[PDB]
Amino acid sequence: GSSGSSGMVPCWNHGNITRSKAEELLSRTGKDGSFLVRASESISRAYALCVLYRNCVYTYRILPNEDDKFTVQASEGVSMRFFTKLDQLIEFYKKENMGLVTHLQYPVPLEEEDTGDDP
Repeated sequence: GSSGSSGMVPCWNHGNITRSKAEELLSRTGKDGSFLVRASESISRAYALCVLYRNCVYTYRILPNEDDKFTVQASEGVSMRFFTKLDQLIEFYKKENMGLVTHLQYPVPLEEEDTGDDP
């Protein structure tokens, strides 16, 4: 029950993680422009985009389309685009005044053990 792809990969695409985690990470940064993605527990075919703002985590469910395309089911059905790739969907939502609470400022890094000796 694993997966993967060949080629460089972003940092905002954490992966299969629990809710507590989604927020946990954001908290660390504490910036009014943090964001991240994860695999929806309920349905794998779908994703979950978390956006921090004014100390509030706004999760966004991404259900697949007839053409296996990832499209945020936020808006009703007028101001919504359709992308086949995940990254291609995120970037697009980099601008403000779209649908999310805040515009993706910096792709919050994963939670890996970092041990730096010298400054």
